[PDB]
Amino acid sequence: GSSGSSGYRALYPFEARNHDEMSFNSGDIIQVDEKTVGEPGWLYGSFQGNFGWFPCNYVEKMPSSENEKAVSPKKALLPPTVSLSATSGPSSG
Repeated sequence: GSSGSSGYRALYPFEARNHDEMSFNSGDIIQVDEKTVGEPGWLYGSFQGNFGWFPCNYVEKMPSSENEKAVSPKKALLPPTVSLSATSGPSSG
């Protein structure tokens, strides 16, 4: 439960009553980005076609789905790439 999304649940339904504010209802997960920095006592997140700055309160940090099973995603190798020709020599006759 760290580095990579946060996960929040909108307590009450708030309306974007500002310039670049967000709009969401209660019972809606708020993909808050615990990285973006800006305002002091403000929290920025990204919801269904809704992205703005909201007050740190309305939302309530949710649990990591009742504890999580530490998974270790081993590293995998990817195949190479191949380029192709372009353009060409047109004519005029």
